[PDB]
Amino acid sequence: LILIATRRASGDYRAAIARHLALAVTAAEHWRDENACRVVGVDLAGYEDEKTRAHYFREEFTAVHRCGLAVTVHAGENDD
Amino acid sequence: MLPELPFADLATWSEGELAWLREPLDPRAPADQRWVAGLPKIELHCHLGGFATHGELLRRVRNAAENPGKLPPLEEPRLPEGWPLPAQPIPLAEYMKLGNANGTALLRDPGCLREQCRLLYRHLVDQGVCYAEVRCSPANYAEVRSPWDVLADIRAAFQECMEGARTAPGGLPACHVNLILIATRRASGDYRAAIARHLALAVTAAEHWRDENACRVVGVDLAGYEDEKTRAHYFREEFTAVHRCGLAVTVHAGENDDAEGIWRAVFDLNARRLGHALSLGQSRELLRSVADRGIGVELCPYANLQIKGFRLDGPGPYPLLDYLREGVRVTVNTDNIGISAASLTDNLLLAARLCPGLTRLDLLHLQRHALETAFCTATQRLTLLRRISSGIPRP
Amino acid sequence: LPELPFADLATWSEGELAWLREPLDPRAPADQRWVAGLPKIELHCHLGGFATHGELLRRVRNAAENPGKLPPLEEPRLPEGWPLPAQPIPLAEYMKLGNANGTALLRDPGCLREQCRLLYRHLVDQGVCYAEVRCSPANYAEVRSPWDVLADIRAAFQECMEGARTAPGGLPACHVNLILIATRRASGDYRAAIARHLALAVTAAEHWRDENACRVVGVDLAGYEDEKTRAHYFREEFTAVHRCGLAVTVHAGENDDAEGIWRAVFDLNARRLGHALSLGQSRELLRSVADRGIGVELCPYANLQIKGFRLDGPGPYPLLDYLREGVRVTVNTDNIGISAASLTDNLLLAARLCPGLTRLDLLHLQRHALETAFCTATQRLTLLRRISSGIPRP
Repeated sequence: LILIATRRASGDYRAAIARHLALAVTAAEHWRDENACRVVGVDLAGYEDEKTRAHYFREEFTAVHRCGLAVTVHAGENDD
Repeated sequence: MLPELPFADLATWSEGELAWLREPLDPRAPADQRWVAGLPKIELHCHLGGFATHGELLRRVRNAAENPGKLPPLEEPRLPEGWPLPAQPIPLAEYMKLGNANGTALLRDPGCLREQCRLLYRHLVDQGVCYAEVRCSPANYAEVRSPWDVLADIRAAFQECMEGARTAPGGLPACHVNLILIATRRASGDYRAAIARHLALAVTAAEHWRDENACRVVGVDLAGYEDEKTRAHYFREEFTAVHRCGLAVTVHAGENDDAEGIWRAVFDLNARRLGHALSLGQSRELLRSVADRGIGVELCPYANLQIKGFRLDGPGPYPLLDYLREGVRVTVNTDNIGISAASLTDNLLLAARLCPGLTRLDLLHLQRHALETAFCTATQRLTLLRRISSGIPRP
Repeated sequence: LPELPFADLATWSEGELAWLREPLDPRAPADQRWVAGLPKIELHCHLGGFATHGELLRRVRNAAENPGKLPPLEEPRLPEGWPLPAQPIPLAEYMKLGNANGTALLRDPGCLREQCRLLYRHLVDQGVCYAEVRCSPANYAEVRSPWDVLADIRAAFQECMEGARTAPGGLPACHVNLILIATRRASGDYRAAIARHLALAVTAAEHWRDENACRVVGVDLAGYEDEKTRAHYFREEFTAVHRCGLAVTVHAGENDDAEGIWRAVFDLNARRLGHALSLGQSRELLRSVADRGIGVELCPYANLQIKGFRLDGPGPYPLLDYLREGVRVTVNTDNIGISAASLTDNLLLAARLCPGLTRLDLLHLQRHALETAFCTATQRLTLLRRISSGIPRP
């Protein structure tokens, strides 16, 4: 399994995405059975806000990477 | 005729016992001791790993392990000479060592873990406390089951205790206990990962249990004194995530004071309830801000007496009265019942002795300050206020 | 019978409490006389919007110290039925209204002295016990320094309470404080104004350090939307100011939604919010605010005049909803002159914005101001004893 960021901004990114990250790392730590379905990573999706993006960026990356979960990234409408 | 009082005199009492609250509380004779025991007290600083540390209490939990003999044998680390109210302060590291019998080593099997928190509720209801926030570290208990498994086990056990004793006035709720996840302690070479794992565990748990009135995790308390001292230099981003979702940060200072760090801890981390912030007089402006902006200062007199001398009845004097005089909302708590070998009722009675001058009415303020500093929804806090607005015995 | 906010309320007999738990008719003459004597306290004023028409303006207009350049008397024509207007008016028109004073005649040092001292006498006969009038010295300064303006503003209040407030215990008249409100868009970069505004406030708080005298406490960081991001961009500055003893408030006002509330409550550590009549629709955000204890400032007449709420049955006024969950929300008047309504008018009107407002709710709404006021701990207890003197019955 892999968990995706929630749309329909409510709490914008901080409230919506932190729970998504917190759910993943808790679930990844819940099932260590290598021969069983378990959470293996996340993606970021929801992005493109004001200059506070880096603060959200530096927060989202740090927590997951310290744990060591895999990270994917989706590309929005514009693929600059 | 009546003064302001904490909660409007609970629809008044007679002139006879108005003066009774005025005189200082001397912890002598049954009359004084019996009254506090009947109070509906409230604590906010209690560790689950600091219970049943010695005596028969240890025996009951030890023999209730689901796997009968797997755990290390019986041993009770001897308490120092007159350990309740000792004559010589001891370092914190040794004090933490008095609980090797009951803790990480013992609470490994759900059979004993359920039992350990089984009689905590019995002890709390026996103490007359209505609202408590037992601290726990599920990360310390992880061999085959997840840390989430342990936390779910603890929550279910309290509900079993909470539903078994579904009594007392109101909606018959008896005593309500919440959970505060206290760090990871064991930093086996990877501390930043552990604190990241721990913080996100609460966020998932808090969202998992959003029910109206039942046991649920209400906040975290990072004890950041990391390998590089200040961990908030990197933990500022992590603390922001958990703070936005909900929960309450109740960082406890404890070691080495560092009022300069407290400034950094109180504001940047947006802490809501400081811990053993014993020394604040030398930082006059810091105390005023904490006095003005509502931030609780949890206190544990027995633990402070066991860690610091304080020379009760002739470090300086105990700052509880001074903190109360200035107006900062401070609370009396228990820390570890088993390690300190003292109940909460002992804590309050001993609190007066540490500072000659605590009137019989100040303890009401201590219970008052506990209510506002409690991590609970406002709807239930009013009900807690109503319970406090009664159930207190007129002498 | 059960617990209730103040202490002397429980002293009342059961007959009074029957009059307590019932909805108050604003049109009832007995009710109007009741709240008039009620020792209420208010938070959200604007000083500059004190006098706008009538004898109040002429009182300060002729009180100038050198009238050779005072602008003429083009008193703006207020809309028909201006208290309870026909339909909502834009904020820009609202601010434009009352242009007669502000940066028109307060620039005169003598004229400003009358304007502020006249406001104080408008308070004592209004029953207000404690006030936190908000001033913008940078606006009222062309040749003299802004610090001089704040020096005169503080001194005039002090002298207006040096003798009037004998302070023999229970009668220090009405004790007032000052909140440095951010100045509007001056001709130039607003970043310098914001920096100077905070710099002016910080040194002011440490210049009048006593408690009995009027002192500067508080500063807001709200204005427009480009400046709203600018303040968030320079959020490191807000860290310094509120560590010096200056509690920061935020005037959410327009386009507050959730981000503005989220930013204010956490990034800037705001201890009180301005017009924030949108907390209800986000549910969880309102739940978060209630637990934190952040105060909410709601001034009904301004909220009715600009937003429009069709009182006596834009959605419903959130007053009962706010008091239900428990967010500490208070009543205010915004600026007295523009709304042309005193405190007592606002209190009574709040009862008819929406069906409800029992007397306990009105006292609870009164108490939240005491809880979220920027006074010190000793001052707060002094108020609480003093506030516990409300009119019990006819």
